[PDB]
Amino acid sequence: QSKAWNRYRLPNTLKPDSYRVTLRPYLTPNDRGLYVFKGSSTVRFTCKEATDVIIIHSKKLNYTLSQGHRVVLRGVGGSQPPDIDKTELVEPTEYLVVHLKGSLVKDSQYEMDSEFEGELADDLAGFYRSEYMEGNVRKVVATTQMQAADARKSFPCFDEPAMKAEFNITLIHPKDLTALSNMLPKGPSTPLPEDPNWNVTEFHTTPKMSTYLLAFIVSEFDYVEKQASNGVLIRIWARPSAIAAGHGDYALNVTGPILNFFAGHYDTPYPLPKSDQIGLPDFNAGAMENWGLVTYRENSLLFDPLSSSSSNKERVVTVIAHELAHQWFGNLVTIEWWNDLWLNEGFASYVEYLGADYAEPTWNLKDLMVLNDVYRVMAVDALASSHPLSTPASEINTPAQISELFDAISYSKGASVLRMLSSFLSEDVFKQGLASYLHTFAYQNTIYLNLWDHLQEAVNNRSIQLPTTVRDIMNRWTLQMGFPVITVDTSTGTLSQEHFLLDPDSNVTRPSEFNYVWIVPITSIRDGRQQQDYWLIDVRAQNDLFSTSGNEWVLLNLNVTGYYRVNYDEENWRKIQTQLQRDHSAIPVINRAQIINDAFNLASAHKVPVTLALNNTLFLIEERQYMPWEAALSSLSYFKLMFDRSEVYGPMKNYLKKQVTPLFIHFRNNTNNWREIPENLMDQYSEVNAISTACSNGVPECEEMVSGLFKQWMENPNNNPIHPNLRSTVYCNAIAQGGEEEWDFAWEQFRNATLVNEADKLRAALACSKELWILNRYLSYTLNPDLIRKQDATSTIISITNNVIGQGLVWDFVQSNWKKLFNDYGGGSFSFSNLIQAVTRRFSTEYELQQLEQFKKDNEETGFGSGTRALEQALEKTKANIKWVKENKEVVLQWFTENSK
Amino acid sequence: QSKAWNRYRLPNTLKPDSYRVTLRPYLTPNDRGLYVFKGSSTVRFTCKEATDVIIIHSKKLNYTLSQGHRVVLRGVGGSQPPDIDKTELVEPTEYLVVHLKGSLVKDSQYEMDSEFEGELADDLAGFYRSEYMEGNVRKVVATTQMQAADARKSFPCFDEPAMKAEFNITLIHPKDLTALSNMLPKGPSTPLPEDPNWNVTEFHTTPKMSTYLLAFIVSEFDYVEKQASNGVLIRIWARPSAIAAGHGDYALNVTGPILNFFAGHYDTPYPLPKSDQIGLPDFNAGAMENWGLVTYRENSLLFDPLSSSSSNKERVVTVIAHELAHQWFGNLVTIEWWNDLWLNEGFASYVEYLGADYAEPTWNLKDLMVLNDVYRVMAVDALASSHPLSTPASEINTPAQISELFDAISYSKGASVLRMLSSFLSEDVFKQGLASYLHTFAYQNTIYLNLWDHLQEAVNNRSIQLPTTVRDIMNRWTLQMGFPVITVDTSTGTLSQEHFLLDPDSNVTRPSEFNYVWIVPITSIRDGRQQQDYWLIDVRAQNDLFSTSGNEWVLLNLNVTGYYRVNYDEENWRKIQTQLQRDHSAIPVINRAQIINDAFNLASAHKVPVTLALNNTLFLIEERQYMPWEAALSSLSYFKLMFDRSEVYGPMKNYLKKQVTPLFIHFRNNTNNWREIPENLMDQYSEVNAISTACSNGVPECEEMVSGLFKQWMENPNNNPIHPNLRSTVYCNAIAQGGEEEWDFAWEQFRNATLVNEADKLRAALACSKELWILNRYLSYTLNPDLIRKQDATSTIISITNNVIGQGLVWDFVQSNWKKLFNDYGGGSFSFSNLIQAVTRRFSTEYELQQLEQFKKDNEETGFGSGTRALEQALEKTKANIKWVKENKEVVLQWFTENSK
Ligand SMILES: *[C@@H]1O[C@H](CO)[C@@H](O[C@@H]2O[C@H](CO)[C@@H](O[C@@H]3O[C@H](CO)[C@@H](O)[C@H](O)[C@@H]3O)[C@H](O)[C@H]2NC(C)=O)[C@H](O)[C@H]1NC(C)=O
Ligand SMILES: *[C@@H]1O[C@H](CO)[C@@H](O[C@@H]2O[C@H](CO)[C@@H](O[C@@H]3O[C@H](CO)[C@@H](O)[C@H](O)[C@@H]3O)[C@H](O)[C@H]2NC(C)=O)[C@H](O)[C@H]1NC(C)=O
Ligand SMILES: *[C@@H]1O[C@H](CO)[C@@H](O[C@@H]2O[C@H](CO)[C@@H](O)[C@H](O)[C@H]2NC(C)=O)[C@H](O)[C@H]1NC(C)=O
Ligand SMILES: *[C@@H]1O[C@H](CO)[C@@H](O[C@@H]2O[C@H](CO)[C@@H](O)[C@H](O)[C@H]2NC(C)=O)[C@H](O)[C@H]1NC(C)=O
Ligand SMILES: *[C@@H]1O[C@H](CO)[C@@H](O[C@@H]2O[C@H](CO)[C@@H](O)[C@H](O)[C@H]2NC(C)=O)[C@H](O)[C@H]1NC(C)=O
Ligand SMILES: *[C@@H]1O[C@H](CO)[C@@H](O)[C@H](O)[C@H]1NC(C)=O
Ligand SMILES: *[C@@H]1O[C@H](CO)[C@@H](O)[C@H](O)[C@H]1NC(C)=O
Ligand SMILES: *[C@@H]1O[C@H](CO)[C@@H](O)[C@H](O)[C@H]1NC(C)=O
Ligand SMILES: *[C@@H]1O[C@H](CO)[C@@H](O)[C@H](O)[C@H]1NC(C)=O
Ligand SMILES: *[C@@H]1O[C@H](CO)[C@@H](O)[C@H](O)[C@H]1NC(C)=O
Ligand SMILES: *[C@@H]1O[C@H](CO)[C@@H](O)[C@H](O)[C@H]1NC(C)=O
Repeated sequence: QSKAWNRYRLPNTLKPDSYRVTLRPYLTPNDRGLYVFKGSSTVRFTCKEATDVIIIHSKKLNYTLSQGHRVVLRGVGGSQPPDIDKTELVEPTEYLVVHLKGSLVKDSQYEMDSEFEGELADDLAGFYRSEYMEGNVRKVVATTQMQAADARKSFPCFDEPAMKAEFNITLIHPKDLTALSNMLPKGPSTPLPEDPNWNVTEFHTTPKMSTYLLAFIVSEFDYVEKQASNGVLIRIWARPSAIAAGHGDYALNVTGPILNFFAGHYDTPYPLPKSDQIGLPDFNAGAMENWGLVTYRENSLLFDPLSSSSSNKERVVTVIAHELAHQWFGNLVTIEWWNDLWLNEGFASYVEYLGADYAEPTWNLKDLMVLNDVYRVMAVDALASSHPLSTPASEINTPAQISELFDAISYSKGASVLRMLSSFLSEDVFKQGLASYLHTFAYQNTIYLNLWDHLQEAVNNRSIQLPTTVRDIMNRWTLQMGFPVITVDTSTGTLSQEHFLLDPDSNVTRPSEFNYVWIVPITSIRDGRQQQDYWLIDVRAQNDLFSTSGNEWVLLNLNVTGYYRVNYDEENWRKIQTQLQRDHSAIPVINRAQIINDAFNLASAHKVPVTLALNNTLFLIEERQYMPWEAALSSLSYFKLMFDRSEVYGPMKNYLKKQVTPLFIHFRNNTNNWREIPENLMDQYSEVNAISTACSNGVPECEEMVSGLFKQWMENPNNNPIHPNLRSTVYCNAIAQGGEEEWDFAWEQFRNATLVNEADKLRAALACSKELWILNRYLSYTLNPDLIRKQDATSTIISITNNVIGQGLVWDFVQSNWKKLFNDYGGGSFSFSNLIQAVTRRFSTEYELQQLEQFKKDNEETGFGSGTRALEQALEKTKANIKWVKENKEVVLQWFTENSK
Repeated sequence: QSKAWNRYRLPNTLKPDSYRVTLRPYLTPNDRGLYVFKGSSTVRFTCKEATDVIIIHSKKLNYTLSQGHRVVLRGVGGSQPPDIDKTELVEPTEYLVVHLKGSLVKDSQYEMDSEFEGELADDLAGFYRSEYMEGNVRKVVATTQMQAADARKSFPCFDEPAMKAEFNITLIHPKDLTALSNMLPKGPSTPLPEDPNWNVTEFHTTPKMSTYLLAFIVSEFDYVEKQASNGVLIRIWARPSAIAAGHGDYALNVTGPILNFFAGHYDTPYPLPKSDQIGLPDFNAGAMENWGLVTYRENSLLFDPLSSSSSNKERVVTVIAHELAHQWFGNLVTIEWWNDLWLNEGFASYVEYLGADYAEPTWNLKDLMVLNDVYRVMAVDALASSHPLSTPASEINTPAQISELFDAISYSKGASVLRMLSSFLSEDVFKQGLASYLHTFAYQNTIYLNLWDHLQEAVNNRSIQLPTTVRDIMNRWTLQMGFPVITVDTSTGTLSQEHFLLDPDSNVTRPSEFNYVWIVPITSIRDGRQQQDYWLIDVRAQNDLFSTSGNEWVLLNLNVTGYYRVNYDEENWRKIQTQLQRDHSAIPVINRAQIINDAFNLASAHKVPVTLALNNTLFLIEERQYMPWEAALSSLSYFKLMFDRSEVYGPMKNYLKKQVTPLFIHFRNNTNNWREIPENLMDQYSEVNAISTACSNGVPECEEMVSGLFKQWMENPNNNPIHPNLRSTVYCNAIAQGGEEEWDFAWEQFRNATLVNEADKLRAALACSKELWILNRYLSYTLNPDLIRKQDATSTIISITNNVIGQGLVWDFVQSNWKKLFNDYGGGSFSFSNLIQAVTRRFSTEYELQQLEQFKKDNEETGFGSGTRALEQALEKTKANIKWVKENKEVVLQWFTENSK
């Protein structure tokens, strides 16, 4: 509306300079059984424009009336404050509005004093609490998660990323609990005069930083410390039982070297004297990059060599690299507004791989970046209801809209765009431009224009030849949604580009200033030999680099560097298939995965027959590398979802049973009857994939093997005969093939689980049961925070709807209890989006579409929040599915039968 | 409305005397691929009241215009009929309306001739077609189903049970195809003058009989003939393959003696020269009682000693007895209108047991009457949406309502009421009154008052002392809904009665003139000794017969002869339980089944605790008789329906696994490791129940046993080692435990089955699969007439909704395609009533109730037809289930646990 307090965007009238925040958490429930933290705040601000009102962010904060009002106002340096008329708390916009009897003076400094109290709830937002068990005693830890808009919950502030200020933090805690914040404590802790049982810890002044990178923790966690080569002291904090077991050894091994590697790589030293990585039992997101105090989930930080798998090790190292990369991209240089979220996340989501590559040079995770980032986002970027990488700031106001931006789009598409940009700009020029950008905008806010300008300066300095300026090349990739599909006519060597859409009849409603045309850098190979690069500027082009004679074949997007899909004519497709059947090693592994994924996704978008996509998997019977198998399984996951409840699931499983039986058998010889694991990480991943694929599709040998392993474990509960890498999948199969007794054993083991990794494995496996009543009981369990933690609630439900039997249960449960689910659990976090996506991803029928439409209509008043666009996407996808199966069911079935023999 | 042709009931102005029907079926498709029949019929009728219009029944008939009109009127005995003004066909009331320019003369005879064409469709209604395969040759049979209001489909007629007439049937059939009707042919056949390839068979004039009993069958079936003792030729007709293998020998053995027994018992000789019993490949109901030509479903008549089970044999003898009893009750004496349908079906259901007991004296089938008739109908009779035994004639107008009356109420409650009547009148007086009633109203319609008058005459003649007249005693049971529950206070001996309702809240909209007060004949036993009979004519009474001192216990309703429930004080219930623990044999077997069933139904009525009802099943660990085990399993079926998708199913099965494990073991010793069967039928049934209960609740030895038997059959498809009594349970359990291979093998045997009994066993078993896609494929098959016959469609779907996995499947299928089912199978061979009852019996949540209400709201315009009232009942039951589960779930779950160990 016209009123200032009714607008979600903060007025640019006042600019904060420094805050003083004192916080006193109570870790013992009061007379009402409520955990309450009381605090005092003092915020100093400069008055840029004359105004009669002060608007600051305040969420769920009860203010103690002092001097007759909620807030006290004072001047600085002779400035006089006008008398306060009134104070009001506006819930819809979450704002503390202080109406004054006069007007402030321009270019003057004032201080604003507040006394407040709030709830130390278990919502994993703002200043919250996390509970764990030591022996038979409860322990409560007060921690923070101010991501997006939660800093307003802890204390009154100008909660916007562009409002940078220096914070003076003070924590009043129990005498026996250590207090941790962004900076090192200033002096030693002193007892509170009111009660000697309370300690007062005052920390140093933090540098110019945004309000969402603050962290206040009080806990008895212990730490393992080591001094990095760049003079930064790295400490790993966790529960005493976890640290005493050495679970933080790997994190301490990898944290320091990665930080020093980033500092040397970008020539920008880490400006903080210390870095504390602390694992929290309860944590919403994967991790948070608070400056100086990086908080993790316990599964992403702690690693037990005897019980954690190689996938857990990769997860730990990649998350550590991601959070340490956010130190430069997100903390030193922050976004002007969330709409440019890809500047932070995306950047980290790229360079995390670099960090991992330094920590584990023998793993080659940069190859896995293609499957984890590019083809992950390409699934949702092909929808007509997607959003550009840099949405205009006008469309993104509410906290829920801000939360939705944390989707696969930002992270994965930013990582893929930066990967393509570094590929065509070389790593040297890219990192030189990034270093110049980092030095120029330290402790400041940025937009994509500044990044393009600095990259253009680096290009000019290094004399790099590009068709146009960097800004014009990258505006095609940043300012419009989607990616181009590239059709190659090898008869004439003609290139055509067009906007790729999963549903050709879908109506794109978002206009693009470039009319959905991209300047595409093209890398091609001919008969396995690399060719000279090309630049597709126009809609259609002709060149002899893409013309074939005789048996020559050409492949575009070598190693999948560019962010685009590639389609060929039937001649070149047949040549590629012949090459694959003859000697598939002549094509790069990444290119084989690209071929499989691209064929399947083109078939889903009606560009090529589905028969071609299924034909491209006929060479898997002699393929041993992890990447093509993983790409094929991910592509066939769509078929599994589409036909798991139809007559096609019979032959299709058989077809898979034909393709995977050799690989399985091979690993039986390679692993020496499953007592050893392969040395290479790729081989371990492929072995797990082979076991799972052969074992879900009905190869009797794996069923007997997993049953024997689980019964052997059940005989000796303390000694686990299953190797950690093989644990998860075996568990799942052993619960699917077993009965009530196996489920009860697994549940009892999960209750006693001491490591979060084993607990997660068992929780994921418990949803694999094939009994309806067991699934119903499990679904009832997921809503009980005593049994299953709230952070793991929605995820668990997802596993339940991954089971074919539990799909209907989860859909009915969601339809019945959406009103309740919205209030808690997902709400406006980043989970609801996932639950909606997972529960509606099997819809292929007009009846299911009508059910989804009724679900949307019935919950208009309650709203969807962060799950809005995903729901929209679901609807679109459902329509596509209805048009797909009806067109492609029968033939697909036929094909599977013809190849099931 | 005011228009006569808009009223469903026929006018009383015209009364038919005789019909002459000539029918010519075309058993090959015409130029339009349609099976048609051409007919011509004349009707002689008397004009009781002067009318200017002739309203007759006509359905799906195309009339050739003769003399410018659809029909031609001629005078009889000098009468001069007025000329035809116009002829119209009103579809909603199915009337051919002939308007005349004048008015007919009162007490005058006229003749109406018509030539018509109809379709020989496969709807199993009217004149329809049944197709089978002999080798590779397709054979088509023209048969009839004229029950209810389907006699108008074949030829125009005054289609009402009160409009009796004499029929002259002529059938024009092919040269080599035999023709059969109600009467013997009137001389030998003659070739058709038009085409010598057609024969014209004219039959003798049928006696005064209702229109819905006509049968016209053209087929090449073969027969086995035998002359009964009463000089009536019994001929069993079936397909050549069935007769050649002697599948009709048992029917020949039992049919003649049962007819002779009925004739001797009721002193009324069979008034027709021959009785034909013909088995048809396609038939809606179990059988139909057409006078002289009794049509049966292949399973209700054919019996193979090698492959069929004793249950199949019992069905054959019973169905035969049911139809042979219908001959006296329904053909000789007919109901005035469908609202009094219990005079036909109730009497037939009661006398079928007498006939079967005569044919098979050692089976003791009469006891099963308690389980199959009384306790089956009490469940639907304890509802607020029930209907009385004798519904007012004004409430039954449309054909749909008539079909709805063919429900559990008419059949089973009539059987139970006549059982009580024979109980307190003694069999001698009962059969004397029945003989008088048959003699007086031969070839005439009747109402219940005539039956009461003749029974009162018999009572007065035999000097039987009753509290009041038979009319007043029996109008309580006939004209008002429901049954009473008698509460007994044994400390003082007080008896009270009240209208039994499963839901105390349920409101009874329909009023009762007697205010739901019954005159109850009560029989009691004290410590196993019979006491004097008592008559409860008031709501509350006191008598020392029902007062106990010390450990004395009293049971009411000995051998459940009366149609009422019994409740006791907690003391007497404990005394009964203690007896059952000490020596269960001291209580009669039927009374033990009564105890279990009444306790469970009172617990469901919130009159006694659920723990009591569950306690009464504790003695089953030492119970070997069939009736208590069957009653307990039937009662626990409701618990299984309520809790099979919840946490309670876990313990419940275990408790059953505890109870049935000894019995199963016992039979293993009795049957010598399952190579033999017990001599007694009841013991055979109990063995089947023990095997099924052990395998269903996860008793291992049963699982390995059934798996091994089915695997052995799989090795040798020709040699089936499973005994016919065990085949159904073995097939279902093996398909449940097995996988795709077992289901595929079973399907092949089903599509290559020769005996209907084997096909039914396999069709029932195929729905026991636990895989979702297999269930979807089977559900898709059920709608294909080529794979599963239409007559078996609904039942098969019901089987799928009996599977716990398939419940949501069938619910979604019904919700999506109600219109398709109510159109393609609309008003045809689809039993919507049974389908709704089966699909909606698991509903116990508010979300499911809302879904049911939305289902009702969506299809109001299309209507539910004969499944209307059942739908209402479902709704009522659904709400009652919600309350029962909410209050009993916790106590029930605990009880099972504390008794599962
Ligand atoms: C949070 O801490 C910062 C850093 O201590 C505070 O800024 C400091 O505020 C004090 C206020 O007295 C300043 O002291 C002044 O120094 C000038 C020096 O010329 C002197 O003329 C004045 O009389 C006065 O003593 C101090 O300079 C300033 N900065 C530093 C580096 O200490 C800030 O006010 C705190 N924010 C709060 C309380 O919200
Ligand atoms: C219909 O009734 C007839 C006669 O009541 C049944 O025929 C009888 O069948 C039994 C069983 O096969 C025969 O017993 C056998 O007799 C032979 C000697 O002939 C003996 O070697 C066998 O060990 C056995 O005891 C009985 O003789 C036979 N009677 C006649 C007159 O044929 C027939 O089985 C019934 N059909 C049914 C039940 O479907
Ligand atoms: C809470 O405050 C007390 C009192 O200051 C701290 O106890 C002192 O810890 C220092 C650590 O070097 C010792 O030298 C002193 O002797 C201790 N006692 C006193 C009276 O000073 C205590 O460590 C604080 N707890 C924290 C920081 O968690
Ligand atoms: C962290 O790094 C240290 C040193 O690189 C690792 O310690 C080595 O572990 C290997 C394997 O157990 C031994 O063979 C070496 O002798 C160890 N070296 C020293 C100096 O102790 C340690 O295992 C690493 N922690 C991890 C990977 O969790
Ligand atoms: C159709 O009618 C003809 C004529 O009556 C039947 O043919 C006679 O059949 C009898 C046996 O039923 C023979 O003894 C005669 O010699 C036949 N004569 C003639 C003139 O055909 C014929 O059998 C009938 N077909 C039936 C009843 O299916
Ligand atoms: C703040 O006040 C509201 C309303 O009085 C109350 O519901 C809430 O519990 C208070 N907050 C705390 C932390 O007590
Ligand atoms: C797939 O391969 C088969 C041979 O296995 C071939 O006949 C068919 O044409 C191929 N389909 C396409 C689309 O190339
Ligand atoms: C719980 O798990 C722990 C694992 O450390 C084990 O030592 C303990 O015996 C378990 N207790 C029970 C009751 O299962
Ligand atoms: C009767 O007439 C209607 C309308 O012409 C036609 O659709 C139907 O097929 C006819 N029935 C027969 C058996 O000829
Ligand atoms: C019953 O009627 C029969 C038939 O006439 C008669 O013989 C008999 O005496 C009657 N019984 C009486 C009147 O008690
Ligand atoms: C059922 O039996 C248990 C003991 O087996 C007893 O405690 C309970 O009271 C009984 N139920 C009733 C209703 O008496």
